Amino acid sequence: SGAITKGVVLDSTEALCLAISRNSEQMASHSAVLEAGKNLYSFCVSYVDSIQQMRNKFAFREAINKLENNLRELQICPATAGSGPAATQDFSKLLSSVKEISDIVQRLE
Repeated sequence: SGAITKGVVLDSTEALCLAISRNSEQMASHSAVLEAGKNLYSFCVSYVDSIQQMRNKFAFREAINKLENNLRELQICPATAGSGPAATQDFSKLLSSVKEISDIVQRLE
């Protein structure tokens, strides 16, 4: 994927975003946005090591962290989320998290 940059990172944030958009086209799979989710957090995390900004790296980086704990709750969990009957499929949070990260890098580098 090159050397892992914001450009590559974006493609990863979008690709997964579509995976979430796929959970409506035909159910798809929660492990799609999740699997792609981890890969993205991975590129970003290894990409922040190039942030020259410094006191601004925290901004973008922390956003990445959000995706970290975002996928975490997105995994499966004991039963807090869905004990069975209640499913609720609105991953708009993953949406706010992604947009945020990008929103920072562009106004950062």
